Amino acid sequence: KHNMKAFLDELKAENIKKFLYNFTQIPHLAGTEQNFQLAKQIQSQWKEFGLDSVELAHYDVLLSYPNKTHPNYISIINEDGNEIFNTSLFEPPPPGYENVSDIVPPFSAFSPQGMPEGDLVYVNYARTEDFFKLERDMKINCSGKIVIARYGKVFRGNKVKNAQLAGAKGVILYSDPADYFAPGVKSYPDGWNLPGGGVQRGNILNLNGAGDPLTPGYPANEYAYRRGIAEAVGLPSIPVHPIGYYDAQKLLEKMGGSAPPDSSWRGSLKVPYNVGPGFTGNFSTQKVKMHIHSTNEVTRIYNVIGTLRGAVEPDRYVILGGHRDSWVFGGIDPQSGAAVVHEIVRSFGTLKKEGWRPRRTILFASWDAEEFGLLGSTEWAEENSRLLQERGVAYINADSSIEGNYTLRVDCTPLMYSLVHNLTKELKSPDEGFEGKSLYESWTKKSPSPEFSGMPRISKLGSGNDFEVFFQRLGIASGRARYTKNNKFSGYPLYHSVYETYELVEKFYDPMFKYHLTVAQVRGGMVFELANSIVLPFDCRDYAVVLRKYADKIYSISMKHPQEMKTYSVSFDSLFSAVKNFTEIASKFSERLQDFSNPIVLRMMNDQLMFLERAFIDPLGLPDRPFYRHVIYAPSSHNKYAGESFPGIYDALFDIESKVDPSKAWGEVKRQIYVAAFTVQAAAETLSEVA
Amino acid sequence: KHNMKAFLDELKAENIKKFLYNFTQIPHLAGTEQNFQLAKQIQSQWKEFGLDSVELAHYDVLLSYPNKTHPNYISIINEDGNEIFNTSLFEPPPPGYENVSDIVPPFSAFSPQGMPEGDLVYVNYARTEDFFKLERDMKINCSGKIVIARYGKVFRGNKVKNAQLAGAKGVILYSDPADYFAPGVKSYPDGWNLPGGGVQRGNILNLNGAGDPLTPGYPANEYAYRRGIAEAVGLPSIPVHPIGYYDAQKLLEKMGGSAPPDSSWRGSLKVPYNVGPGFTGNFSTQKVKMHIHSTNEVTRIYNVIGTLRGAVEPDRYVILGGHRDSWVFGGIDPQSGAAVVHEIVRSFGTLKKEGWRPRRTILFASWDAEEFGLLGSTEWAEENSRLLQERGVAYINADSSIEGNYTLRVDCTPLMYSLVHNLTKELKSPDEGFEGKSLYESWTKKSPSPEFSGMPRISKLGSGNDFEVFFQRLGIASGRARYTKNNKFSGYPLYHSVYETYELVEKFYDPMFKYHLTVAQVRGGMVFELANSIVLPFDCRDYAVVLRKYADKIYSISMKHPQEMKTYSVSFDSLFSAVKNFTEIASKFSERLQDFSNPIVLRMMNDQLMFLERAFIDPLGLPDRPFYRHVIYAPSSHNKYAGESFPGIYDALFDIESKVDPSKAWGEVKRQIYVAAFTVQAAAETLSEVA
Ligand SMILES: *[C@@H]1O[C@H](CO)[C@@H](O[C@@H]2O[C@H](CO)[C@@H](O[C@@H]3O[C@H](CO)[C@@H](O)[C@H](O[C@H]4O[C@H](CO)[C@@H](O)[C@H](O)[C@@H]4O)[C@@H]3O)[C@H](O)[C@H]2NC(C)=O)[C@H](O)[C@H]1NC(C)=O
Ligand SMILES: *[C@@H]1O[C@H](CO)[C@@H](O[C@@H]2O[C@H](CO)[C@@H](O[C@@H]3O[C@H](CO)[C@@H](O)[C@H](O[C@H]4O[C@H](CO)[C@@H](O)[C@H](O)[C@@H]4O)[C@@H]3O)[C@H](O)[C@H]2NC(C)=O)[C@H](O)[C@H]1NC(C)=O
Ligand SMILES: *[C@@H]1O[C@H](CO)[C@@H](O[C@@H]2O[C@H](CO)[C@@H](O[C@@H]3O[C@H](CO)[C@@H](O)[C@H](O)[C@@H]3O)[C@H](O)[C@H]2NC(C)=O)[C@H](O)[C@H]1NC(C)=O
Ligand SMILES: *[C@@H]1O[C@H](CO)[C@@H](O[C@@H]2O[C@H](CO)[C@@H](O[C@@H]3O[C@H](CO)[C@@H](O)[C@H](O)[C@@H]3O)[C@H](O)[C@H]2NC(C)=O)[C@H](O)[C@H]1NC(C)=O
Ligand SMILES: *[C@@H]1O[C@H](CO)[C@@H](O[C@@H]2O[C@H](CO)[C@@H](O)[C@H](O)[C@H]2NC(C)=O)[C@H](O)[C@H]1NC(C)=O
Ligand SMILES: *[C@@H]1O[C@H](CO)[C@@H](O[C@@H]2O[C@H](CO)[C@@H](O)[C@H](O)[C@H]2NC(C)=O)[C@H](O)[C@H]1NC(C)=O
Ligand SMILES: *[C@@H]1O[C@H](CO)[C@@H](O[C@@H]2O[C@H](CO)[C@@H](O)[C@H](O)[C@H]2NC(C)=O)[C@H](O)[C@H]1NC(C)=O
Ligand SMILES: *[C@@H]1O[C@H](CO)[C@@H](O[C@@H]2O[C@H](CO)[C@@H](O)[C@H](O)[C@H]2NC(C)=O)[C@H](O)[C@H]1NC(C)=O
Ligand SMILES: CSC[C@H](NC(=O)N[C@@H](CCC(=O)O)C(=O)O)C(=O)O
Ligand SMILES: CSC[C@H](NC(=O)N[C@@H](CCC(=O)O)C(=O)O)C(=O)O
Ligand SMILES: *[C@@H]1O[C@H](CO)[C@@H](O)[C@H](O)[C@H]1NC(C)=O
Ligand SMILES: *[C@@H]1O[C@H](CO)[C@@H](O)[C@H](O)[C@H]1NC(C)=O
Ligand SMILES: *[C@@H]1O[C@H](CO)[C@@H](O)[C@H](O)[C@H]1NC(C)=O
Ligand SMILES: *[C@@H]1O[C@H](CO)[C@@H](O)[C@H](O)[C@H]1NC(C)=O
Ligand SMILES: *[C@@H]1O[C@H](CO)[C@@H](O)[C@H](O)[C@H]1NC(C)=O
Ligand SMILES: *[C@@H]1O[C@H](CO)[C@@H](O)[C@H](O)[C@H]1NC(C)=O
Ligand SMILES: [Ca+2]
Ligand SMILES: [Ca+2]
Ligand SMILES: [Cl-]
Ligand SMILES: [Cl-]
Ligand SMILES: [Zn+2]
Ligand SMILES: [Zn+2]
Ligand SMILES: [Zn+2]
Ligand SMILES: [Zn+2]
Repeated sequence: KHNMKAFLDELKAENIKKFLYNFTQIPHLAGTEQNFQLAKQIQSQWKEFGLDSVELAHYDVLLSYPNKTHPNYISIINEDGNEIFNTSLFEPPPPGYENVSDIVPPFSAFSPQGMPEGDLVYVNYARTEDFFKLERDMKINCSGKIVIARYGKVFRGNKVKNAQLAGAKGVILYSDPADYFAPGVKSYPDGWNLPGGGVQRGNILNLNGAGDPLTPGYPANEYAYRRGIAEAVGLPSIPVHPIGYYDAQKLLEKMGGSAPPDSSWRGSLKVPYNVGPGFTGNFSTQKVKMHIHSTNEVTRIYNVIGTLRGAVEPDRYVILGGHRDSWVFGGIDPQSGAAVVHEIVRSFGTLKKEGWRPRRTILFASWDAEEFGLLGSTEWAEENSRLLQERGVAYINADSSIEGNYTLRVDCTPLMYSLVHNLTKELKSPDEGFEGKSLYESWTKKSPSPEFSGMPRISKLGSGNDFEVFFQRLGIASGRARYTKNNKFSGYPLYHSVYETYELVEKFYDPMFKYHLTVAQVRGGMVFELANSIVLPFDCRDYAVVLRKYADKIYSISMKHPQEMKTYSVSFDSLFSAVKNFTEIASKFSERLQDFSNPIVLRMMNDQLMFLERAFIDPLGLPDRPFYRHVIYAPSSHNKYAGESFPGIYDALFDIESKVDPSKAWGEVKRQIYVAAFTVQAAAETLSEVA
Repeated sequence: KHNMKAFLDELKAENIKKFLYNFTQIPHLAGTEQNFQLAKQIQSQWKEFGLDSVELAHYDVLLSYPNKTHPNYISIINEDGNEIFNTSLFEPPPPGYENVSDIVPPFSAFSPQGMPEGDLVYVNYARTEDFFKLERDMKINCSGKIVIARYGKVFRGNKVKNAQLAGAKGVILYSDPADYFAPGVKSYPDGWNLPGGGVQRGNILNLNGAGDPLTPGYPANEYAYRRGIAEAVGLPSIPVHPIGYYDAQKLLEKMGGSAPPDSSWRGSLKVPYNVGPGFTGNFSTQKVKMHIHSTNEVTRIYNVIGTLRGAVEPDRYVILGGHRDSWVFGGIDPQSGAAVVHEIVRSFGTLKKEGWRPRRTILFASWDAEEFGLLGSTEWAEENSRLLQERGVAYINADSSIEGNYTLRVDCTPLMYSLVHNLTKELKSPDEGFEGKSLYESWTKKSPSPEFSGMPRISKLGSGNDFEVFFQRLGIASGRARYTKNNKFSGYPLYHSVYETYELVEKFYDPMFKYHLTVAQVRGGMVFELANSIVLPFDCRDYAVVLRKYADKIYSISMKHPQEMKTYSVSFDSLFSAVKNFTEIASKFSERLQDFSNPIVLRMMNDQLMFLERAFIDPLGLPDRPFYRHVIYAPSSHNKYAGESFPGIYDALFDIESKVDPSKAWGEVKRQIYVAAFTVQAAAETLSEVA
C-alpha cells in the first residue's frame, strides 16, 4: 500500500548523508555562480525524482559583499595614527580546505562603509535592557562612541538598531567563549567548539518582514521599480563588523572607565569587562578605528520550486521549504536541512512513480538569499500572495536539521500541536536509552512542557527564517522541527563560521545520520498528513487553550500598573470575552467536524480549518510594521528570533512607565486591546455555522 | 417548477407601490427613533416572508445634526453688523405634510460650528479645474474668503475639500436652476422640478472608504476604542451650509470684482455670476456671515441582515443590499430601492415556502446611515471582513430604483457584463414604443455603448453608495442598476430635498410602478443567477477587453508629455504585457470552463471565478487612501461619485506639469505602472491551471 508508512520507510539515513556531502564541498553564497549551479542541479534532480514541474523563480535583490581588493578590519590606533593592532582579514581555513577559493571573509552584511575612530564602550549583549542599564543606571553615554557587544541572546540586527539609537558611531560584534565554547569540548577540527580565530557572519538588517530592501510589497522582478538606497528598508546607518575572541581579547583587555555592573555582564575571557568609555590611563590616548568597505549590490537570486500535483484538491497547497544559500560551506546551516528536503522529495517521487498522488498539491522550495534577510522566500511569496492567500494550507520550514543531538525541538502554530503529538507517537526515538520507545516518549521526557504534564515543549514561532512571510504576513499555518541541544537564540558554537562543514556533522553531531533521519520523518510526516488527510489535521481547540494563556500573560503585564489601569479605565474584559467565545465556538465546530459522505460539507469544513490561521491577519498590520500582520504572534521588537504573543498590546505596554504622556500611552494600550479582542472574536466567527 | 421565471413572475408592481407608500409617510433619518422602528418592522416582515434568520446588527458611529434650539442660517450683514437679509430656516413643507414633525432642516452633515464673516467668491461648481481657473488664470485668491459654489457635476465633499485647500473660511452650496430645473416642467407639487425654497441636504465628508470617522479599520462595536475628534477621519475644517436658489439669488445679485471667465460659469439666475471677492461699489462694505451650530454625536445605528441559507454551497454569499435611512421622506432615495428589495425578499420567500432553496446563501441587507458616509454597510463589512473575503461571491446594490423614466442604467464590474446582457434579453421592456420587445433592445437603442455597436452602455462603478466597501476595499464583484434620465452626478431635481415624497414618484415618475418592477427584475434576476447558476455567471474575458481599453487610455494621458517620458524612461510596456497575458490566460481558462460531473473541478473553477475580482486588491491600498485597495478602479480623487481606472497611475499623472520636482513625480508614475502591471499579471495567474 501507499500510506504514510510506505513514505516514511523509503527515507534513508545513507541518502541524507550522501546529499549533505554533495551540498557542502564548495561555498554557496547567495548571488554567486556556485549557488546558481547548485540551483540548476537541484532543479534537475527533483525532475528525475519524479515531480510534475520544477522551475527556477529568479529576482534581482539588494545583496552585500566585502570589497575583495580593500579588506575590512579594525585597529587600535595610537596617538600619531599608527595602527598598532589589526584584527584578522580572514578565518584560518579548516584542514583540507586551506585551498578552497571564494570563502567570503567575515563581515556584517549591509553595513555601510566608513572609517569611524573613537573610544570603546562595552554593552554586554547590546539588548534593550543592556542599554537601559548603561544609560539609566550607570549614566554612560554612547553618543559618538564605538560600541563593542558580544553575540548571543538576541538577533544581531536588534543589537545594531539598539546601538544606533543610543548614538553609537560603529558597532563591533564578537563571539565570547562564555556563549560559544562549551566546557570540556575541544575547538574545531578536534571538537565542535569555536576557535579563537572563528567568526560568525550574518546580516544586520531590520526589515520587519519587508523582503528585498528596495521593493517592499512587490516582487523584485524584471520591471520592478526600486527605491533609492536612502529610502531602502532596514539598512543600518553605522558601520558594523564581527570578530573572534582572540581579537576581542586585544580590544577589551585595555578597557577602562566603569566596572561591569554585575556578573551577568562578564564573559569568560581573562579581562575585567569594564564598560569603559575608552581605555585605562596608560592607553587613554589610543583609539579604536574601523575600516569598512563592503558594497550593497542588486544581484540575481534563484529559488527552485517543485510541484507534485494533488489528485483530489490540486488547488490546495502544502509547502515544504528551506533555503540553499550558505555563508560558507553550510554544513549545518542550511545543508543539513536541504539534504533532508532532497530525500523527502525523492521518497514522495518514488511513490508517485508507483502511481500514487497526494490528495492536495505539495510544493517544494529551495529558497535563495535567506542569509541576507529571507529575501528569496519573501519575494516569491510577494509574487504569489493571491494564490497563497486563497489556497495555502500549511508551510513547513526545513532549515538546519540539527543544532544539537539531545532531543527534538518543534515551534509551530497551535493548529498543528495535535498533528505533531500524534505523529511523534508513531515514530521511533533515535536517542540512546530509548531504543524501542517512541519519539514522543523521549522528547516529552527530555523537554517537558512547562504548562502540561506528560506533554512535550512546543514553542511559538518567532522569526529569523523563511516561514516569516507565510506565517506573520500571509497567515498560513506554519511549523518547523529539528534536533536540538539541552541557550536558544545564540546559535551553536560554529554557527555561520567557515568551520561549519560536512566533517563537523559526520564527526561530532550525527555520525549515523539517525537524527537527520528522525527529522526527515517528522518534517516529511507532517507534510504527508497535511497533504493527504481527508479532514485537515488542525485542531482549533488547541488555539483556544493557548489564547487564554496569552491573555492571562498580557493581563499580568498590565497589572504591574494598577494605578494607571484605574486612572485610564484600562479593561481586558473584551479580550477575555473574545477568548471565551472562541473556546465555545471552537468546541462546537469540533463536534460538527467529528459528527458530519458529503464532499461540500467536508471542504466547507476544510476551508474553515485552512482559513482559521488566516483570520488572525489584520490587513492594516502592526504599528510601524505593516508586514507583520498576525495579531496573535509577531517577532519580538527586541529580538527578531523570539516570538511575542499579543505583540500590539505587548509593545504598547513595554517601558510604559517611561513615556512622557501617560494618557496617550495608555490610550494606545486600550486601542491594542480592542484590536486583539475584535480579531479573536472575528476568528472565532469563521468557525460558526456559515449560514 | 422553481426556476428564475417562477421567481420573476411572483414580483408585483402593486406590492412595490404598497411598500413604497408604507416606507415614506414619516422621516427616517439615521440615528432617530423612527428609523429604529422601521428597522424592527423590516426585521419582522422579512421573518414572515420566510428568511431563515433576520437579525439587527447595531454600531455606535459619529453622526451630525443641527441644533434644534439654535438654527443654522446665513446673513448679509451691513457695516454696523445689522443682518439685512437672512436665508431660510426650513424648506416650505409640501402639501399635506405641513404638520409632519421631525423634518430635519437643510444642513451640511459634519460641518464644524462657526460664525465666519467675509467677502464672497463665486467658484462655479468648485471643481479642481474651477479652482485652477480662479487661481492660475484669473489670479483670484480665495484665502480668508467665503466661497459660494453651485451643486452639481461632482460630490459635494470634493467641493468642500477643494475650497478648504484654496484657503476658504466657509462654503455656501446652492442649487442653480441650470442644474436642477428642467425646461418646461413645473416645480413641485405640480411637477418634478426643484422650487426656489427647495434645498439639497447631504454630508460633506472625505472619508475615502473609512466608514465611521472615529473607528477606521474596525467595527464601531460596544468596546471599540475611538479616535478623538481632532484625529477623526474626513471631517471638514470650515463651516458649510446649503441653500435654495431664491436665497442664492440674494447672495449673488450684489457680486462684484471680476466677470465670469466664460459662459460655462453662468447658471440660469438673473445675475451676472461675477466671481467677486465681494460686492459691487454701493455694497462694498456689506459682508456675508454664516451661523453654523450643528453638533457631531456618536449615535446608534441598525442594519437588518436576513439570510436565506444555500442548499448546496451555504458558505458562498450573494448579497443584495441597500440603505433604509433617508434625509426626509426618502420617496426616491432610498425607499424606491428598499421597496424593491422588500418585494424581492417576499418573492424568494414564496419559493422557499414551497420547498426551494437557492444553491448558494443569499444575504439581504437594509443598511443604516448611508446618508452620513456609507457608515452602516462599512462597519458591518469591517466586522465581517474575513467571512466576506473568503466567501463573498457578489454584491448587488439597491438604492434608488429610479432617477428618471427614460432607460436602464447599469454600473458594474466587467465580470458581470455577460450576465447583464443575457438577463436583459429575457426581460420585457417597460418603455412606450417597445411593447413586446426585450429590455436589452430598448436599453441598447436608448443608451448605445460608445465602444461597441449593438451593445448597451454599462459604466464603471464609482462610489457614493453602499457597494464601496465590498468592491473597492474587499474586492467582491459588485453591480447596481436603476432606471435613469436621458447630467449624471448632479442628482435629479428634488434629490435630498423635503419634496422627495411618495407623491413625487406616483404622480411624476412611475405611476404604474412598471419601471420599479423592471428594476426589481434586473436586481432580483442578477441575484437569482449569481446564487443559483452551477458555474458562477462571470466572464473573465470581458475584464480582459476592458483592461486593454484602460491601458490605452492611461498611456494616452501620459503621452501628452513625450519629452518627460523620454527623459525619465517612462515605459508602459510592462502594463501592456500584463494585459496581453491576462487576455491569453483568460481565453484558456474560458475553454476549460466550457470543456470540463466533477464537483471539485467545478468548485475549484468557481473559486477561481470568485477570487478573480479579489486578485485586483493590493493590501497596501492606494497612496494616502488605505481603504481604496482595488488597483483597477477607485473613486475619482476629484469626484467620489465617478470611477477612475488605473487610479494610482492616473493620480500620479494628474497636473504633473505643475510639480516642482519632475524627477520625483515621474518616478512615482513609474512606480504606479509597476504596481498596476504586477497586479494585472498576478490576477491573470489566478486563472492559470492551479498545479
Ligand atoms: C462573546 O459572545 C457574546 C454572544 O454570546 C457577545 O455578546 C454580545 O455582547 C454585546 C456587547 O456587550 C451585546 O451588546 C448589547 O446589545 C444590546 C441589544 O442586543 C444593546 O441594547 C446593548 O446596549 C446597551 O447596553 C450597553 C452596555 O451597558 C450600553 O453601552 C448601551 O448604551 C445600551 O444601553 C449592547 O449593545 C450583545 O447583545 C451580545 N450579543 C448576544 C448576547 O448575542 C459578546 O460581545 C462576545 N464578545 C466579543 C468580544 O465580541
Ligand atoms: C507575460 O508572460 C510572459 C510569459 O509568457 C512573461 O515572460 C517572461 O518575461 C520575463 C521578463 O522579461 C523573462 O525574464 C527573463 O528571464 C530570463 C531567464 O528565463 C533571464 O535570463 C532574463 O534576464 C536577462 O535579460 C534581461 C532583459 O534584457 C536583463 O535585464 C537581465 O540582466 C538578463 O540578462 C529575463 O529575466 C521571462 O523569462 C519570461 N518568461 C517566460 C517566457 O516564460 C512576462 O513577464 C509576462 N508579463 C508580465 C508583465 O509579467
Ligand atoms: C490525534 O489522535 C487522536 C487519537 O486518535 C485523535 O482524536 C480522535 O479522533 C477520532 C476521529 O475523529 C475521534 O473519534 C470520534 O469519536 C466520536 C465519539 O465521541 C464519534 O462521534 C466519531 O464518529 C469518531 O469515532 C476520537 O474521539 C478522538 N480521540 C480523542 C480526541 O481523544 C485526533 O484527532 C488526532 N489529531 C489529529 C489527527 O490532528
Ligand atoms: C450568455 O449567454 C450566452 C449565449 O447562450 C452564453 O454563451 C454560451 O454558453 C454556452 C454554455 O457554455 C456555450 O456552449 C458551449 O459551446 C461549446 C462549443 O464550442 C461546447 O464545447 C460546450 O459543451 C457548450 O455547448 C456557448 O458556446 C456560448 N455561446 C457563445 C459564447 O456565443 C454565455 O455563457 C452567457 N453568459 C453568462 C451565463 O454569464
Ligand atoms: C553532486 O551530485 C551531482 C549529481 O549526482 C553531481 O553532478 C553530476 O556530475 C556528473 C559529473 O560531472 C555529470 O555528468 C552530471 O551531469 C551531474 N548531474 C547533475 C548536475 O544533475 C555533482 O558532481 C556532485 N557534486 C559534488 C561536489 O560531488
Ligand atoms: C595594520 O594594517 C595597516 C594597514 O595595512 C598597517 O599600516 C600600514 O603600513 C604600511 C607599511 O608600513 C604603510 O605603508 C601604510 O601607510 C600603513 N597604512 C595605514 C592605514 O596605517 C599597519 O602596519 C598594520 N599594523 C600592524 C600592527 O600590523
Ligand atoms: C407599514 O406596514 C406595517 C406592516 O403592515 C404596519 O405595521 C403594522 O401595524 C399594525 C397596526 O399598528 C400592527 O398591528 C402590526 O403589529 C404592525 N406590523 C409590524 C410592525 O410588523 C405599519 O403600520 C405601516 N406603516 C404605515 C405608515 O402605514
Ligand atoms: C436675521 O436674523 C437675525 C437673528 O435673529 C435678526 O437679528 C436679531 O434681531 C433681533 C430682534 O430685533 C435682535 O434682538 C437681535 O439682537 C438680532 N440678532 C442678531 C444676531 O443680529 C435679524 O433682524 C434678521 N434679519 C432680517 C432681515 O430679518
Ligand atoms: C540562531 S538560529 C537562527 C537560524 N537563522 C538564521 O541564521 N537566519 C539568518 C537570517 C535571518 C533574517 O535575516 O531574518 C540569520 O539569523 O542571520 C535558524 O533559524 O536556524
Ligand atoms: C447623485 S446620485 C448619488 C446617490 N448617492 C448618495 O446620495 N449618497 C449619499 C452619501 C454618499 C457618501 O457619503 O459617500 C450622498 O451622495 O450624499 C446615489 O448613488 O443614488
Ligand atoms: C574595491 O576597492 C578598490 C579600492 O577602492 C576599488 O578599486 C574598487 O572601486 C572597490 N570596488 C567596489 C567599491 O565595488
Ligand atoms: C550624550 O552625549 C552627546 C554628545 O555630546 C550629547 O549630545 C547628548 O545629549 C548626551 N546625552 C545624554 C543623555 O547625556
Ligand atoms: C552528542 O551527544 C553526546 C552525549 O550526550 C554529547 O556529549 C556530545 O557533545 C553531543 N554532540 C554535540 C555536538 O552536541
Ligand atoms: C443647542 O443650542 C443651545 C444654545 O447654545 C444650547 O442650550 C445647547 O447647548 C445646544 N445643544 C447642543 C450644543 O447640542
Ligand atoms: C492669498 O492671500 C493670503 C491672505 O493674506 C496670502 O497669505 C496668500 O499667500 C495668498 N496667496 C497667493 C497665491 O497670492
Ligand atoms: C416620464 O416620461 C415622459 C415622456 O418622455 C417625460 O416627458 C417625463 O418628464 C418623465 N418623468 C420624469 C420624472 O422624467
Ligand atoms: Ca519585494
Ligand atoms: Ca469602523
Ligand atoms: Cl527550520
Ligand atoms: Cl443603486
Ligand atoms: Zn539557515
Ligand atoms: Zn543562517
Ligand atoms: Zn441613497
Ligand atoms: Zn442619498
